[PDB]
Amino acid sequence: GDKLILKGLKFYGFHGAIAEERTLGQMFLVDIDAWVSLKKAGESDNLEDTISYVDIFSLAKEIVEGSPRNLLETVAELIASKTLEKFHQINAVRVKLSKPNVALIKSTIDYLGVDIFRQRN
Amino acid sequence: GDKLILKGLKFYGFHGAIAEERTLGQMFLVDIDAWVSLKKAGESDNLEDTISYVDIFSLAKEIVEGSPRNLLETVAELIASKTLEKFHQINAVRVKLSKPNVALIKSTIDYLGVDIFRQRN
Amino acid sequence: GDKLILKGLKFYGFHGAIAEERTLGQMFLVDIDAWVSLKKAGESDNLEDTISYVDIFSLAKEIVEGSPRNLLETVAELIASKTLEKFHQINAVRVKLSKPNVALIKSTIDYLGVDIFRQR
Amino acid sequence: GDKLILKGLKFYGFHGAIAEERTLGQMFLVDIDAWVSLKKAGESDNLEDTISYVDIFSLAKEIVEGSPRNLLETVAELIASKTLEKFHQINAVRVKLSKPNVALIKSTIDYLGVDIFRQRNT
Amino acid sequence: GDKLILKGLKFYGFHGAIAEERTLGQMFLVDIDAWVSLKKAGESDNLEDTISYVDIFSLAKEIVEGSPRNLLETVAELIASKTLEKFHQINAVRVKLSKPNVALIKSTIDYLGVDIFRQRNT
Amino acid sequence: GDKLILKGLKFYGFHGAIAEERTLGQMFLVDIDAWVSLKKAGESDNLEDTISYVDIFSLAKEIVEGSPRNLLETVAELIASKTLEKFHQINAVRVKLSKPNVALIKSTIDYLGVDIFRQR
Amino acid sequence: GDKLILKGLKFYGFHGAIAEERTLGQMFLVDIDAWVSLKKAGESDNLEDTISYVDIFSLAKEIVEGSPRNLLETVAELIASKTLEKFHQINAVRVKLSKPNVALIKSTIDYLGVDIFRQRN
Amino acid sequence: GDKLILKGLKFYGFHGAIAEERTLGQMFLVDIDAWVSLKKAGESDNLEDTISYVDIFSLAKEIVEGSPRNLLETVAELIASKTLEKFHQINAVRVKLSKPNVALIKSTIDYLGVDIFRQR
Ligand SMILES: Nc1nc2[nH]cnc2c(=O)[nH]1
Ligand SMILES: Nc1nc2[nH]cnc2c(=O)[nH]1
Ligand SMILES: Nc1nc2[nH]cnc2c(=O)[nH]1
Ligand SMILES: Nc1nc2[nH]cnc2c(=O)[nH]1
Ligand SMILES: Nc1nc2[nH]cnc2c(=O)[nH]1
Ligand SMILES: Nc1nc2[nH]cnc2c(=O)[nH]1
Ligand SMILES: Nc1nc2[nH]cnc2c(=O)[nH]1
Ligand SMILES: Nc1nc2[nH]cnc2c(=O)[nH]1
Repeated sequence: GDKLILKGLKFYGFHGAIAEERTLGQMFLVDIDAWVSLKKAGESDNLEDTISYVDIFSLAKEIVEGSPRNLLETVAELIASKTLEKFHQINAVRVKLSKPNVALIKSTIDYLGVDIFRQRN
Repeated sequence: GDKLILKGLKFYGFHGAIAEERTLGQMFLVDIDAWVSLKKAGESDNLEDTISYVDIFSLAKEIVEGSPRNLLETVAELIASKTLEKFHQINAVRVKLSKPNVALIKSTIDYLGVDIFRQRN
Repeated sequence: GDKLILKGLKFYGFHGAIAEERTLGQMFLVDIDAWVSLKKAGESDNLEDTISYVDIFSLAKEIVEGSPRNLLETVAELIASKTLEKFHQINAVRVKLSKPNVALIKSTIDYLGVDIFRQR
Repeated sequence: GDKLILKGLKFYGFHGAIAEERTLGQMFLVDIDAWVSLKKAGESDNLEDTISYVDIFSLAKEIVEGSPRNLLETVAELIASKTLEKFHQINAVRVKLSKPNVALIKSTIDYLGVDIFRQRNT
Repeated sequence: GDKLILKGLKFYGFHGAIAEERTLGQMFLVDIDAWVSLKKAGESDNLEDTISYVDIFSLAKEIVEGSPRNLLETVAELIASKTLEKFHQINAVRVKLSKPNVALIKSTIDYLGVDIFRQRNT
Repeated sequence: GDKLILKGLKFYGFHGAIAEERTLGQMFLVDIDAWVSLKKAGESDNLEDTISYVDIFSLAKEIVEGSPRNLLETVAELIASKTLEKFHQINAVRVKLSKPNVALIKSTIDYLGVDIFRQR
Repeated sequence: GDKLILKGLKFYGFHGAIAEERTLGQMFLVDIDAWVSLKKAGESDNLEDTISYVDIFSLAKEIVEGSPRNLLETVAELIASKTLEKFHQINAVRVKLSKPNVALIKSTIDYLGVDIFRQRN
Repeated sequence: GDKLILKGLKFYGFHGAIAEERTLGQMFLVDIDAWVSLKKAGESDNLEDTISYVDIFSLAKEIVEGSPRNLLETVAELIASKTLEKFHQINAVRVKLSKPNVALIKSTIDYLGVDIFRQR
């Protein structure tokens, strides 16, 4: 089906399992794929017929910059469940949350993270 | 099956919900996947046995740079419908229309956009 | 299941529908996913149990740099058929052939190309 | 299913069939996708309800930087096996191992490598 | 002489002549070079003997994201003058302020910007 | 002293020595450094006391996408002369014109081009 | 001016004033330019007529990954004085030490750092 | 003043002190800035009034892929020395020769190399 895409959202947060990460913070990367039929809106050109990717972006921002949690799993789940709950027309959502800079990892990487898929339950 | 790929097409355009957006304009990124059996052409080396990506390119350009619409959905929808309409050989099209620079977003992102798939009817 | 991956191969060739493209040539981008079981080789660690990706690399290179063809479809199709023919161990080949610099396109793009999948 | 992602891990190693490769060594790139349910940890926010991607990273680092083998196939296989062996919770694992720099090739490429998918079979 | 470096600072502001630019806003790219002797701080390992690049960062962030101006020149001028006014130890400052996304330009570019060098004249 | 910077300008043109290049064309990359005092404008905030970078952009754009020339030297010369001729306050101009995709070159490169400095 | 060039050296270390930085560590970027006449070596092809850039790299690596300091100024100063002290043929050194990931900065940057130049004596 | 620029040239060569480096080889990155007045050619649009950067590219390629040298300094010295000797119009040459992949270094860098300037 059709989908709204929010790619490479960069936000500063305070999530982490190491106590120090929760008071120092770091950058996070977020990809969000929201499944929704966009044909009605594509034929009417009326924003009310779709869901604004700005409201989905805003929701993601509030969560990532929110209260510090220990795991990316928790934050991604929050983003996913929050998105489905706030926007009833969304059928499913895929959230990829990552840390491009992992503390104590000495060598070079792109990022380490989680990748979850959630359908309307 | 097989597919013609048009990746990272950048076009300046005036689409947007905000009034000033339709005035100033901005850059839009387009990804197009045209589903069509390419075996015939690959075994004949005759351009007439396939769809020229140049023609798909120009059709997409004309749209994106055209009369301003409010939503990316409407623009991607036109590209899909018009592509299927003009090239009967194509069986289905996937269109990804995104804005690398979303007005008012103060944080870094790659892009925000829509992603639709349309089979021939 | 398993596969050998050749990503981002760059070769200068002379393919194209416009006559001048064929005499001037240009750069082409090649991606190849060769479907072949790799567990055997993964456990013996001997070369006889797999195919050299360097052999797959050379075959594509020779084709892309070979005789000029009008379409990318023809080149990709050649790579696919040639690969399956050259290595019986291969079960399927996915070939992506693109042009990062398309003549007469006056605006920025990643590339325009083809993407075929051919099973034995 | 949910999965843990380790993308673009860069490690120096000495694998290869050519003796000069085992002497000189080179950089290897690896992507790992660990299939594992993250719902429980997503609800508890307790690191114990999941598998630390740091642990997977360090197991992978140890393998690639370890005893030199002839083929990528073999190293990718060790990574998959040891991962499954060390982390019961993980249902499957996809490992992509590649060489950005293939010796003797005069032209530019991104990388040549392997892509395997493994689960605990009989 | 020595210098603190602030490279590729990205900020969202509303500078510009065009009316639509003032309301919509856009991203701005900023490089800052601050000429200042670092030998002392490099020997005492004391943050107070040098100028914290965070303070220089904050000053610039406040300018660029602050009150709207028609020209990058004006903004660049303000950053330079304010930096020199705030930290008497800096002897000179070079500011490079650019717009990576210039409205109404149909083709691609890296950016269009200004590059000024200002030395303490007071 | 101060200068207006136009970095990484991409324009499609038909310059070149090879007859095929003239027919097909290709992308060209342009960097322009214009030395001119920005203090006055920096204090007045009036676009009138400076040079619009869009004016420089347009001049170079009309040149590169224009009539085909043989050399990058010629095109770059046109840009520099035209810029100085149009804005006397410009003390000097530096023009970097390059070709990222050079015909017949098989290996990878960033680009080949010219880099001139012109004053009055 | 003839010189040896070490560009973009990435090393993990623990420098910084914040306690969390000292604990967690982070990536550091170093560029080193070593001015020395290379004409003799360029004509003799004798390593002895030049300075091995591997020894200068190795020296820098030990410093950045070594004993933690509060300031980048200090680390850079150490690399400079040590390089000049150990390799007498070096006429002057330029050290650019930077932090690509500055803690508690919510916006994007390339990096913040120091750039120092030190001549023999 | 003016100069011809050859940026980011990637050539495969076999230079190095370690024996294995000479048998295996590696990629080398070369930047070349050749100083030469381009004013005449810029006004005449005649290739003969300038030096073709394709020839400069060719020379450099020949040297980097030729007989192995122990040091980068030696290769860059030849590149400069040979360019000045083959093209009398060049007044000076700056050669940057680097190794993006240094054997046994496992920390990630951009490159290690040399940077020399040779005047007529
Ligand atoms: N899986 C997982 N592992 C971690 N190791 C350290 N932090 C995390 C996290 O958030 N998720
Ligand atoms: N989904 C969607 N959301 C928007 N929000 C603002 N503009 C758009 C648009 O074009 N599509
Ligand atoms: N599909 C396709 N279209 C082209 N248009 C010009 N050349 C080609 C080609 O090789 N394939
Ligand atoms: N498949 C495969 N082919 C190679 N050719 C050279 N080395 C290798 C390797 O490790 N795996
Ligand atoms: N030089 C300069 N030119 C412009 N043209 C439009 N806006 C500007 C600006 O801020 N500075
Ligand atoms: N110097 C120079 N050499 C070329 N060789 C082919 N075209 C050109 C050009 O425009 N300038
Ligand atoms: N100049 C400078 N400023 C800092 N601010 C916080 N840490 C540092 C440092 O190491 N150097
Ligand atoms: N300066 C320099 N140092 C090296 N160390 C190892 N090889 C080289 C070389 O070619 N030049």
